[PDB]
Amino acid sequence: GKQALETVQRLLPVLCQAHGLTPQQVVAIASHDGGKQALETVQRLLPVLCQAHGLTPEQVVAIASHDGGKQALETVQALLPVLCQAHGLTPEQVVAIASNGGGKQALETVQRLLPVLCQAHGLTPQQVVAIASNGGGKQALETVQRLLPVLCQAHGLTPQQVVAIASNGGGKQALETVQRLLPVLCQAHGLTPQQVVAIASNSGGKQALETVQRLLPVLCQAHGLTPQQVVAIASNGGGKQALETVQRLLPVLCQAHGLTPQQVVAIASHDGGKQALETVQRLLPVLCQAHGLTPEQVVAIASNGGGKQALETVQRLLPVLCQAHGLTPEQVVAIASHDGGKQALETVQRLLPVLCQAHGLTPQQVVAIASNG
Repeated sequence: GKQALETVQRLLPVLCQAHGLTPQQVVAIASHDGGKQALETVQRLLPVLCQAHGLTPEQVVAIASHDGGKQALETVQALLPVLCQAHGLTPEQVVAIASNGGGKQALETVQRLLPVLCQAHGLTPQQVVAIASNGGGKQALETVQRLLPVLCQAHGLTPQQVVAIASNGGGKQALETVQRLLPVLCQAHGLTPQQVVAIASNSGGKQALETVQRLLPVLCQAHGLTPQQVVAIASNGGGKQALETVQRLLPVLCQAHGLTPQQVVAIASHDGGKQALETVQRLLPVLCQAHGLTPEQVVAIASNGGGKQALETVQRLLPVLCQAHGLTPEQVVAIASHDGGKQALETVQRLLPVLCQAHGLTPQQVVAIASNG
């Protein structure tokens, strides 16, 4: 406490000078139970681990920066060489296992269960690394060991599926939630195991599956959409929120913008679907009123990866493109309406005035070229 502060005064200067730490990195380390010893340990181990296994000081800091920093660093030192050699791990992988807290125990557990899990269930070191590399990897590994056989017999899940469920924030929780909710989602709600797996396989599988559980009957009966569609929405990162915003925005968009739920689904069914859907609400009126677009075209634009950014740049570029190069909004829409329409519109802006001046190409020709994958 008082000694943790004195030690920071003592070591801050030399750790920043001699190893390139920042005061912030130093504070991150001191700001845990037993910050004094944590700091002293970084000081004496950092050069060693850098020289013996090529750990950057950034990697060392990331290990020290959680409760039990001293114990986790010591354990990396004792175990990195053997883990790397015995199971083919990179130092990088060993650093990921250690840098979430309960580092010491996470590494030791990986040491214990790795050959086991790999032989019993046909797992890969890389898979057991992934399962261990988030907050709760020790618990997560035991739960995989425990539930792996349960889920693969009861519900026909594969190890790859189990691994995918256990490898994000909260592996233990996600696995147990799949175990509890799988039968229910399928038999009461008309899902398949594969779909339950897809929803679960993301940062926040637990809440995602829970949100799906509650919004499924509402969204299906009220807006006529199917489970396949609900799963498609929920099966991307940020799925829960995506579904949640579909529920509040579907009605508004359908009634006020004459969108159909089929389209709303398409918008939401990609990464950034939540922000894409949101952006559609914000920009659709301006696009229709000032830039010559129909809601239908607005949908087509939003209905790809990064629809939000694509709409935003259609709004940005359409005026220039029409005024200065004689494009129609139709033409703009045709360019923006493909995977990477955004950058495709950006390069159309760049090249148009140079191609239609040296090769008398017509704007129509450029458009024809740019309107593809």
